[PDB]
Amino acid sequence: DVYAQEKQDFVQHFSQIVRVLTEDEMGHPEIGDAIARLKEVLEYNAIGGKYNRGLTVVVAFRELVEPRKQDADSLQRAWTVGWCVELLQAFFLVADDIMDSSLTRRGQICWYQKPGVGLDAINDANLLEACIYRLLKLYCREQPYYLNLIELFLQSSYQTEIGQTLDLLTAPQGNVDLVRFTEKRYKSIVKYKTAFYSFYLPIAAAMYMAGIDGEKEHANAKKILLEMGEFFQIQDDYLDLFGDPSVTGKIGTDIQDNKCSWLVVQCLQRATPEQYQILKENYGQKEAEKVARVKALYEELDLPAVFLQYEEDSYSHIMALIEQYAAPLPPAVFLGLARKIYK
Amino acid sequence: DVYAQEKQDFVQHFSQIVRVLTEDEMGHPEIGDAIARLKEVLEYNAIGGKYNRGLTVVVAFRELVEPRKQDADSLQRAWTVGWCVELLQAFFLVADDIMDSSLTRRGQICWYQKPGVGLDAINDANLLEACIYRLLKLYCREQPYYLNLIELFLQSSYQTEIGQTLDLLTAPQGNVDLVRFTEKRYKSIVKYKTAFYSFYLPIAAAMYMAGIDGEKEHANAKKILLEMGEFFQIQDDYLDLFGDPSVTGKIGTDIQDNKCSWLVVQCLQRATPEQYQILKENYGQKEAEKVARVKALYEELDLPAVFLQYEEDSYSHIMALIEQYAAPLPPAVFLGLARKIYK
Ligand SMILES: O=P(O)(O)C(O)(Cc1cccnc1)P(=O)(O)O
Ligand SMILES: O=P(O)(O)C(O)(Cc1cccnc1)P(=O)(O)O
Ligand SMILES: [Mg+2]
Ligand SMILES: [Mg+2]
Ligand SMILES: [Mg+2]
Ligand SMILES: [Mg+2]
Ligand SMILES: [Mg+2]
Ligand SMILES: [Mg+2]
Repeated sequence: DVYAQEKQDFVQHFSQIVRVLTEDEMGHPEIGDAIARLKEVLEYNAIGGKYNRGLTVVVAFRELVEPRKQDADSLQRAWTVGWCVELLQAFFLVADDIMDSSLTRRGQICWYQKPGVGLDAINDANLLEACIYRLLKLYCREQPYYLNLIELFLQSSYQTEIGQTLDLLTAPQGNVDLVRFTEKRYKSIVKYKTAFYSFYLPIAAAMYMAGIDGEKEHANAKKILLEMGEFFQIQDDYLDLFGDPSVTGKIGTDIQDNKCSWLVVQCLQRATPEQYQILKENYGQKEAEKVARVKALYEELDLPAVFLQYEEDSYSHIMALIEQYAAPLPPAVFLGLARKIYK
Repeated sequence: DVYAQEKQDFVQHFSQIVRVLTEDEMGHPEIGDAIARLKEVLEYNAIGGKYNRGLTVVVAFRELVEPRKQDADSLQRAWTVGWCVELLQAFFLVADDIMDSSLTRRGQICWYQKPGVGLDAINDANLLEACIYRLLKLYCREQPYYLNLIELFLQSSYQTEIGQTLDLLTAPQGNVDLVRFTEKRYKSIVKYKTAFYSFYLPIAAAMYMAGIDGEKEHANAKKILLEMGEFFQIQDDYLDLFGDPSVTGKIGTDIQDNKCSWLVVQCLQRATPEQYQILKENYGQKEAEKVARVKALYEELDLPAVFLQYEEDSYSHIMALIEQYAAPLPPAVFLGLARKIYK
C-alpha cells in the first residue's frame, strides 16, 4: 500500500514541525508561555488521526514529480505541505466541536471540554490556522509555487467557512423544520463544508508543487475529487449514528443538533405521513429516548441498506469519472485515494 | 484635520466592499443563504467605530505617495486595504467578546449575545478573516506589493493571537494569583495583543504600497508605533473601569475576568499588605459589590491621577522618538496619529 509506505517518514516529520514552530521562543523568551501552549495544542489536536489528507499530498507528489527531482529538500517541503493540510483540518475540527457541542474526538475528550480550556479554545484554533502560513513561509518562500499554495489554502478556508455557515443555518437549535432538509440543500452543504478542503486541496497542492498549474487540469481533477468528497461526508453522516464510537473515535450528535444529515434527507424521501410525524416530534432534541426513536425509525426504513447500495453506485460512478477525467495525470493518484475511502 | 478630510470617501467605499464580496452569489446561487449571513455579519460588526485604524492607511498613503501617483485606481486600493485593517479588527473583536464574556460593543449587544447567534459567531469571525484575503486578491493581485501585504496581514494575525494567548493564560478564571501581574508581563501582553495590529500594521501597509520595503525604515517605524500601541492599551484598560459606557460603547469586564490590567499592576506596586488583602479577596469575581470594592481601592490610591501623569510622560516620550526615528518618512504621518490617540 502506497500510503503505508510513506506514513512513517511523514509522521516522524511532525517532530521537526513542532521544533521549528517553537524556535520562535529562541529570540523572544517573553512569549515562552504562549509557545508552550501552542505546543500543547499541536500535540493534542494534530496527532492521532489516520493522516489520510496529509499523506495524500506526499503520495501524489511522489507520483507526479520525476524521481530525479525528489531530492531530500523537495521531500521535506512535501511532508511540510502535508502537515499544513492536517493543521487546516485541526483548525476546523477544534471550532466545529464547540459549535456542534461534541464530547469526544479521536478517542479523547474534545479540546474545549478539557478542564481549564473552555472557550479559550477559540483562540487556540486560530493559532493552528496561523501555523499553516508560518510553515509555508519557512519552507517554501523561495519556490515558484509559493503564492499558488498561499492562495489555495486561503481559498479552501473561505469555501469551508461558507459550507459551515450553510451547515449551521440549516440546523437552527430548537427549531425543527423538516422542509429545509432536501437533497439539493444537502449536496450544496457538503460540497462547501467538506469536499474542497478534504479532497481537492491535498491533490491540488501536490499539482502546484509539480508545476501543474493549468486551469484545465485543475478543473478535471475537481470533477473527480468533489464527487469523492460528497461520498466521504455521506459516510461521515452514516457513521455518526451507525458507527462504533471506539472505531470512529467520536460520539455522534447530528440528531440532537438538528442537522441536515444524509440520513434525515433519505428518511424524508421514504416516510409515510405517520413516520414523518414521529420524526418531527423527536428530531433535534437532547433526550436519549427521543434520539433512540429516530434511530429505530431509520432501521425500520432500512437506511443501512440504502447506504450500502449508495456506496456501490458511488464507487462505480467515481471510477467512470476517473476513466474520463484523469488524463494527463496518472490514474493511480485517484485510484489509490479511492481505495482508501471506499474500502 | 487630515483624518476628517478622508473619512467620508473612506466610509462610502464600504458599500463597494459589501457589493463585491456578495457578488460571489452571482455565479453560485446555492450559497445565497450564506452570502446573506456574511452581509449581516459585516454590517453589524465592521460598521460603527471611529475607523482610526483603517483611516490611518489612507492618511499615510496620501502623505507617502507622490500626488502624481494618487490616481482613482490607487485610491480605491488604499480604501480597500484600509477596510481590510478594519475587518481584521472585527475578526479579533467578535472572538474576543466571546472569550471575555462581554455584553456590549459599539453601543449594541455583542454579536454572540444576539438571540439566534450564540457560538455560531465563531464561524462568523473566521469568515471576516477570510474576507480580508478575498479583497486583497480582487484589488491588489497585480500590484508589486501584493505578497508583502499578504505576509503582513498573516504575520500581524499570528502576533495578535500570541498576545491573546498571553492575555488568557495570565487571567485564568476562578484562580486569583496576583504575583503574576507584573509590569514586565503586562508590557509583553500588550505589545503582542494590541500594538502590532493596531499601530504597526496600518502604517506598514501604506509603506509597502508606496514602495518603502526597507528593513531599516520598517524597524524605525516600529520603534515609534509599538510604543504608541502600549499607551493605547493602557488607556483601554483605564477606560474599562473609569470610562463612561455611553462614550466607550462597551461595558467593562477586566476585574470580573481576572485580567492583568494596567490598573491592577499599578495598584500592586502601591498597595499596603492590608490593601493587597482586599484586592486578593475581591478581584476576579462576578459579584457587583466585590467589583465596587476594587474600584474604591483604585480611587483610594489615586490611580486616575497616576494615569494622567503617565499620559503626559508617554506623550513626551513618543514625541522624542518621532524626532529620532521618523526620517526619512514625514514626521506628519506620526504626529497626526499621535494627536488622534492622545487628545
Ligand atoms: O468530524 P465531524 O464532527 O462528524 C464533521 O465531519 C467535521 C467537519 C468539520 C468541518 C467541515 N467538515 C466536516 P461534521 O461536518 O461536523 O459532521
Ligand atoms: O475592546 P476590548 O474588549 O477592551 C480589548 O481592547 C480588545 C482587544 C482584542 C484583541 C486584541 N487586543 C484588544 P481587550 O484586550 O479585550 O481589553
Ligand atoms: Mg462536527
Ligand atoms: Mg459540524
Ligand atoms: Mg459528522
Ligand atoms: Mg475584550
Ligand atoms: Mg480580551
Ligand atoms: Mg479592554
